This record gives sequence, structure tokens and C-alpha cells, in this order.
Amino acid sequence: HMFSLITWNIDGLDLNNLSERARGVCSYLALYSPDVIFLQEVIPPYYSYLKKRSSNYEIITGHEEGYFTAIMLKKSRVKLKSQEIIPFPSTKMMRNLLCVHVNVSGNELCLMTSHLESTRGHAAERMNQLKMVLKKMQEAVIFAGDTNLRDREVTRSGGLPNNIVDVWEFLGKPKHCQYTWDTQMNSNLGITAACKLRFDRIFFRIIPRSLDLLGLEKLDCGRFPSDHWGLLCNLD
Ligand SMILES: N#Cc1ccc2cc3c(=O)[nH]c(=O)nc-3n(-c3cccc(-c4nnn[nH]4)c3)c2c1
Repeated sequence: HMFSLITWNIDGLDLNNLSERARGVCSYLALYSPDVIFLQEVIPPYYSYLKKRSSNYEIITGHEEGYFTAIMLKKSRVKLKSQEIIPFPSTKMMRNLLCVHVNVSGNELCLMTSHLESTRGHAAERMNQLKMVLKKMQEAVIFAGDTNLRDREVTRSGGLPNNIVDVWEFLGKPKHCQYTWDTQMNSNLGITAACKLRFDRIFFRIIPRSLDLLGLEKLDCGRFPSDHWGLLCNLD
């Protein structure tokens, strides 16, 4: 029938004006009203707002302390079958892989999210994190989350497998959503340098329809909802 999802690193560690940014993030989720949501970098206070505002979603957290990922499932349409938190081994940043087995319209496709290593120097540790993601996908599939991948690190990690495709590259490599982390346009960072990267990615095992950016409008306090852009992929 139809399907949608939203990946967004809400940047929950950035405590400044977070009460207003979280009211903007919710306002984006309310108008679009997706079926599945993949959030990264969520602090316990941030999880408290989404629990009270978005009352029609069954949230599954990846941890409890620090920051963690989160999956929100449209309770009216998506049914919970299973849920599991597979942690990364040699992770030095309190990071894990969050998978949830659901059933939408009678179809068996699981949902995954993660927040791979943020460190740029810890590239091999991130690439080893990438390999365990693709190895778990083939073992169950729609992955989505802050990957922090760049500079052909997917190539040097052995490349993507045949059964796993990237929704961006699969849609003819569209240009409007080429970069989810844009230090040029997004000025929540004050970075005088200009770099653009595609961090938030979406891997597929249903056919993806569209892909678009979220949170491009500055709020009333002059700051964006997040340093990352929100991703939105429709399907059928
Ligand atoms: N401020 C700033 C600032 C300006 C410019 C760049 C440019 C790049 C680039 O062309 N490729 C790349 O892969 N990463 C870049 N980072 C980056 C982004 C996140 C993290 C770390 C990082 N973490 N640890 N060391 N470096 C670097 C930048 C950061």
C-alpha cells in the first residue's frame, strides 16, 4: 500500500534552546505523520517530550544513560512483533544497533537504526561497525540512521552487498538530498569552513518512492532543529 519513514539525528546533546528545537521537530513529525521514525542522539529529557507529544507511537530506546537511538512506530498502522538491542563490540562511545521486527499491512520487513562512531580518526572502528550492520541485515529489512560514513569508507570496507542497496544511490543519486550534514547552510555549528557530507543513510533489503530533506527552516530562536537534516523516504 503505502509506507514512510523519517531518519533524523536530533542532536540531543546540544542543550541550547532544546525546548524550542524539540517543539519544532515534533511540529515536522505532526504535519508529515510518518509510519516509522528513527532518531539518534536522544537524551532522557528529549525522550520525555516525544513521549508526551507523540502519543500515537510505540517508542523503543537503545539504552538509558547518556545519549541513545530510538525508534517510533505508528501504533495505528505498525504492529510490534519483536525488538532487540545488538551492541557493538569494540565501541568506545556507548553505541549499539537497535532493531525492531514489525508487521505492516501483512509484510515482514524489520526496522534498524544506529549511530556509528562519530570520531573521524576512529575510522576502522567505524568500518568494523559498518560490517556488523550489513551482516545482521542479511540475517533477518530497512536500515536507517546516522552512519558518519564518508571518503569511500564503504568501498574500503568491502563495499555493499548485492541484496543491500542505498535508497539515495538507487534513486539515480538525486542532488537535492546529496548531503545531510551541511556546515555551509546549517549554522548551528558556527564552522567558518564549508564542508558537506551524507551521514544519515538508508539501506534496503516494497520499493522506495521519494527522498527529501527536513528541518531546513530556522525556528523563532534563530537556530535549526538539528545540526543534521531530517531524511524522509516514502514507499509503497
Ligand atoms: N569544524 C569542522 C570541520 C570542517 C571541515 C571538515 C571537513 C571534513 C571533510 O572534508 N571530510 C570529513 O570526513 N570530515 C570533515 N570534517 C569533520 C566532520 C566531523 C568530524 C571530524 C573530525 N572528528 N575528529 N577529527 N575530525 C571532521 C570537517 C570538520
